[PDB]
Amino acid sequence: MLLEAIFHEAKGSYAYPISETQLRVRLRAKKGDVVRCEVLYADRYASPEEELAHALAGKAGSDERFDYFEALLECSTKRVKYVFLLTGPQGEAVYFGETGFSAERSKAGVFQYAYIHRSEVFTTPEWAKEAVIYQIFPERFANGDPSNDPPGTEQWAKDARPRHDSFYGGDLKGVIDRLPYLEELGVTALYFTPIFASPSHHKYDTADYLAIDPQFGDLPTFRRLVDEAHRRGIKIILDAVFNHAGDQFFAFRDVLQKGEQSRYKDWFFIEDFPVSKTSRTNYETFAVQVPAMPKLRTENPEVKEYLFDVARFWMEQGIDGWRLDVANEVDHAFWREFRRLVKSLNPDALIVGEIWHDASGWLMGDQFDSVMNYLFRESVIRFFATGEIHAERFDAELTRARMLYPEQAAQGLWNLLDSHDTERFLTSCGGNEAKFRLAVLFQMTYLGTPLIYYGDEIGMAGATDPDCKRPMIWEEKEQNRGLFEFYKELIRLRHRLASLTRGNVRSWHADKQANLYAFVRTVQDQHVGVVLNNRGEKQTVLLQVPESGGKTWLDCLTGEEVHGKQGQLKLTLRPYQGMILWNGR
Amino acid sequence: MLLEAIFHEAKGSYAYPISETQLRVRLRAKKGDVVRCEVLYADRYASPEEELAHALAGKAGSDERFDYFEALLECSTKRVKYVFLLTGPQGEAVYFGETGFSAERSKAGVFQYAYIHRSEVFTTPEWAKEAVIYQIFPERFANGDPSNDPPGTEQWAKDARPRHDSFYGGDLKGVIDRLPYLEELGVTALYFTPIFASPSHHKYDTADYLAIDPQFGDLPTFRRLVDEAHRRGIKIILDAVFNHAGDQFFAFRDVLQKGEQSRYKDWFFIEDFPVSKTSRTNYETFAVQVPAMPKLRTENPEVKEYLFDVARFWMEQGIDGWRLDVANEVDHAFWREFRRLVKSLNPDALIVGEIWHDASGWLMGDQFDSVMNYLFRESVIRFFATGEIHAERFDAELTRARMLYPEQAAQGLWNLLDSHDTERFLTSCGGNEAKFRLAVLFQMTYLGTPLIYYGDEIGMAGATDPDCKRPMIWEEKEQNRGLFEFYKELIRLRHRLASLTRGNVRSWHADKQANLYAFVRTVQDQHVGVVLNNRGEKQTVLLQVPESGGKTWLDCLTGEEVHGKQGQLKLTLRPYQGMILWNGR
Ligand SMILES: [Ca+2]
Ligand SMILES: [Ca+2]
Repeated sequence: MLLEAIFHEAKGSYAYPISETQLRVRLRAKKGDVVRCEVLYADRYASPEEELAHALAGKAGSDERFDYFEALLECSTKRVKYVFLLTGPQGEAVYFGETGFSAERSKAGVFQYAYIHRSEVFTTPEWAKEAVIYQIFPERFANGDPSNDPPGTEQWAKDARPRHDSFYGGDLKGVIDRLPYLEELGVTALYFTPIFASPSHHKYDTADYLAIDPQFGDLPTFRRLVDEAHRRGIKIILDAVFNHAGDQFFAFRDVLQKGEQSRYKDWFFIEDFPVSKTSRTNYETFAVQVPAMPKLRTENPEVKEYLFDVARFWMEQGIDGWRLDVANEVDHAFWREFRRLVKSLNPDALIVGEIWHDASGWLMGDQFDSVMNYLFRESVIRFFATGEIHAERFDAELTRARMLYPEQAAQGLWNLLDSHDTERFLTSCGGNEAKFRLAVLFQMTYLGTPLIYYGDEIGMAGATDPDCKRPMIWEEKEQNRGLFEFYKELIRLRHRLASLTRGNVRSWHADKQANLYAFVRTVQDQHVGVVLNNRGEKQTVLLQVPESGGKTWLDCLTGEEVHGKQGQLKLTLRPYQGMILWNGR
Repeated sequence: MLLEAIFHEAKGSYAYPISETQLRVRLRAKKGDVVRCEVLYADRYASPEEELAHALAGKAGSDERFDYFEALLECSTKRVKYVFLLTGPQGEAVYFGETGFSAERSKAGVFQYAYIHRSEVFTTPEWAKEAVIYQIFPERFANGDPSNDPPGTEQWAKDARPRHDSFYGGDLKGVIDRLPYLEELGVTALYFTPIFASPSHHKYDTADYLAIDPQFGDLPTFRRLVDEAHRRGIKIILDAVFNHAGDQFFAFRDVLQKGEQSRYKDWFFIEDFPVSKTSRTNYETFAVQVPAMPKLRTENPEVKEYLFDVARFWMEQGIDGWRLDVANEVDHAFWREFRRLVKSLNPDALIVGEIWHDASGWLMGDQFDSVMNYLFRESVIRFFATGEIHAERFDAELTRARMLYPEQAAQGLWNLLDSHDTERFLTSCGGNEAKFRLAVLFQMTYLGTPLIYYGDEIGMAGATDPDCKRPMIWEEKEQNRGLFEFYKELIRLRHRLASLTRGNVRSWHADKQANLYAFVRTVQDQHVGVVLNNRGEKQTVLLQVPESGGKTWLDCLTGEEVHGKQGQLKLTLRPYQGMILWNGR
C-alpha cells in the first residue's frame, strides 16, 4: 500500500489521554488505501515476550484525501508502548512503529506514551460542554440608560443603517432589562465584546482595564448584570485584549511623557526615541501602523502581573470566562500561566482564544479551552448560503477540522454563523429564511458550542461591518417570532437530547447530486440522526440503518415516527427541510 | 505527486524561529516526488494586492522514504503567513498551504506563524555548543582517597573482571587527582552518574538529595572538584533523578512507617496499605516491581518545591548541567518550570534528559536543551561495529533522526557510542581498532555533542553491564596512547573548525556498493567535507564539487592537498580511512 501517506505521532491531536488511565490514539492514511487498522499495545516496561493487548480502531470519518482511524488504549500502568497493524484492500499486512514500516513486528518498532499525569488531561468546564453562547454587541443591543448615551446618538429605529461612526446608546443596563428575553430564548451564556474604558468607538484600544466604559456602565451595574444574569441561568464572558493596549493606557501615557525616564518603557515595543510622531510610530502596534494600539510586552513580568491582576479583579466581579482577543499574538508562557491563574480562582471559568488558523498549538489542554470555529462557519456559508460547495465537500471540510484538535477541544469549539466582523447569515443566504433555518438546525445539532449572534434569532439582517451592527429589533410586530420559536425549540432539544451535547459525530449520508447531508450524534446507548435536504425541490433518500442501532426513530421536530425496514430507511424531505431522528435509548 | 505524503505544520520541528526575525521552515514529501520547493510569504497583515517574498527551500536531505526541504524566512514584522510551491519531475506546479493543495495559490489557503517572541527562540548555552563530555562512573575511575574504601574492595588490575556487585573504591578525590589527564585529553565537561547518598551499587535510589555518598566524598571535596575543574576549562554536569526516590528517602520513610497518617502520603502514588512487603508494592515505582524506587508525584506542588530546593543547592555549589533519567515519566509543567529556575541561576546551565523514544515534546525549547542521541548510537553501532547496515541505510537513519527536532536541539544532542548500560564499542567491534577509529572520527565530526565514556579514549574494551565498568586503566604502559593521541587530535580539530560544532549537515556521497559515506558540515562560507571509507579495501570514489564551494581542500588529518576539476573531486581512500577536508575558509 501507500505507506508514505500513513501518519501518526505519539502526541498532539493523534495521541492523548481522556482519563488518567486511558489513551486515545489516532492514525491518518490515504482514503481507501487501508481497510483494517488494529493497535497492539502493552505497558512500556513489559517483557517483549509477553502477549500484547489488541485494540480495534474504527474509521472515525474521512475527508477529501484521508481516512481517519481511532482506537482507545486501556492503560493501567499509565504508561504504554504500541504498534499498529494495518490491513489493506487486497488483504496485505504491515506493521507501523516509531522505527518505521515492516512486515515483521520487531523491525517495525513501537510508539510510546511516556506517562499519563492527571494534570495533563484536557479538562474543560462541564457546563461549557452543553451550553449556548450569545454574543452581545453592547452598543446596539438595548439602550436601557439614556443618561450615559454619547453625544450625537442617532434615534433607535428599525430602518436605521449604521455608519462606522454611528452610535445608538446600547449599554449594560439595557442588557439587564432584557435578560427575560435572553432567558426565554434559552441562552446559558453571554459573550460581551470589549466593554472596558476606551475613547474610541470600537473600544479595542483599552484605556482602563479596571473600569467599565462610561457609555456602557460601571462596576455597580456590571455586578448587577452578572447577578441578574447568574440567577437567570446565564453566564458572562468578557473580551480580553491583552495583546495591545490603547494609546491612552496609563502605562503608555507616561512613556509619551517621561520618555526613557518612566519605569514603563519596557512595557511596550519601542525603537527610535523619542516616542511620538504623526501617522508614524517608533513603537510596535496592533496590525500595521495603528498608533492608538501599542503592543503590550506580555513577556515582561511586570506587564504580565498587571494583566493578571486585571484578570483577578474581574474574576472577583463574578464573570464566567474569558474571550481572548488576538491571543495567538501573545507568548505561550503568558497563556500557560493565565490558565493556571484563572483555573485556581474558578475551575469553571472558560477560556476561549481567537485564532484564524490551525489553533492546535494552544489546544493541547494547557492553554485555552477552545477557539472560534472559523472553519465551521466557512463550511456553513459555502454550503447553506452561497451554494459553492456540495454536501460531499461540506462533509469533508467538517470532518477534516474535527480531527484537527483533541476531542476535548473539538467539542467545545464555538460555532458561530457570523459576527460583528461579517455580514449577517440571512443576508448571506440572500434573504432566504429556509436556508437560514436549515443552517441553524445544523449549528444547533452539530458538534461544538452553539453561538448565536444577537439579532439572528429574530431574523435581523445586514451587510458586512458596520451594517451587521444595526440596533436590535424589539418591536414584536417587527420581529420574526416564528424564527424565534424555531430557535427556542432547537435550543430545548439540545438540552433534552444528551447525544447532541456530549456525543461524537460520524457521517451518515452524503450525496453531491441530491445535495443532502446527514450525520449522527452518538453517546452511550443513545442516538440522534440529523437529515438535511439542502435543496429547493422535494426529495427522497435511502439511508443505511442496521438493527444494532435501532429500527424506529422519532422526528423530534414533527413527532412523526419513522420505521426502518431491513437496514434501510426511506425518507422524504421537503425543500430545505431538516430531520432530527431520535432512536429512543 | 502523492500529496498525502507531503506534510508540514507551523510548529515543532517543522516551523520554528532561529532568531527573533527569522523563521526556519521544513517540508516533507515522498523521496523523489518533489524536485523544487519554494516558499511565498509576506507579513501576516499584508494586503492581497501586495507582492510576496520568495525563499528557495533546498533539499535539506533525504531518508529511506521521504525528502526534506528547508528554507529560512526573513520576517522583520515578526508575523509571517506563507505558502509552499512544490514542483515534481513532470514540472507540475502545485501550491501547499494551510487550506490544502491547489494549482491556484489563493485556493490553497496559507500557513501562518502567529508571532515571533524572543523568549521563544530555543536558546542553549554557548559553551555547550562546542563541548565534549566525559562520562564518569565514579566507582571505577580513580581511587584517590582510600579512607572511604568500602570493606571488600578489590585490586586495581588490568585484568579485573567486575561482577554485578564488585567494589573498587573509586571516589571523587580521584577525579580531582586525575584532572590533568582529562585536561590533556581536551574534554570540556564531565558527566557523573548518580553521586548522591544512596544505599546501593548504582545509587539510582537516592537517599539524600543533599549530600555526596560517604564512599565518594563530601561537600568540601565536591566543591574542590568544581573549582579545580573550572580552572581547567572543564564543567560539571550532575545526574539527578527526579522521577522517583529511594526507599530510604526521608519522606518515604515517614510513609512506610505511618500509613495514611503520613504528612507525606501525597508525595507518592499509593493505592492502599499495609504500606509494603518484599515482593509486594502498594505504591508505584519505576518500572514494575522495584520497591527501592518509589515514584515521586512531581505534580504535587510540595514535592516539586523540594526537588527545586535540591537543584538550587547543587547549583550554588557551582554545577553547570543536569542529566535526568526517566525524564519522560514526569509532567511537562515540571520541566518547563525547572528550566526557568535553573536558567535564572545560571544562563549557561545545560539541561539534558534521557528519553529512549522520539523526544520532540521535550525539545520545543521551553524544557530540555537536548537528550541522549540514542538514535546516533544505534546507527553507529551497526555501520562500523557489526556491519548489519550499509552506507545508504546509515545515511538515511541519520538524515531521519536529525529531522526529528529543531536545529538547536539536534545540535546539542549527546552522541554516545556506549555507556554504563551497554557494552563498550570496541567490544561491539570485536576488538577491531580500525573500525572503532573511524567511528570516533565520525562521532567527532558529526552534528551533536561528542560524549566519551571513561576509558574508551585509551582502548578500554569490555562487555555489557557490568563488564562495561572495568577499572580505569591508569598504567601508561598498559594503555593505547595511540588512540589517546588520536582522540585528542580529533578534539582539537573540532575546536578549530567552526563547522564541526556550529555547522549544519548535508550528505555528500552515499554508495551502497563501496559502502563509503561522506557528509559535509557547513557554516557561513566554511566547509568540512568528511569522507568515510568503510571497507577493508582501498577504494577510490568520485565526489561532486561545484567550483562555487571551492576547488581546493585540505585533509587536516594528514595535510595532503587535494584539488577539484571541472566540478569533480577525485579522492583515493585507504581501508577504513577518514578524511577531513577543509575548504580553507
Ligand atoms: Ca445608554
Ligand atoms: Ca576511595
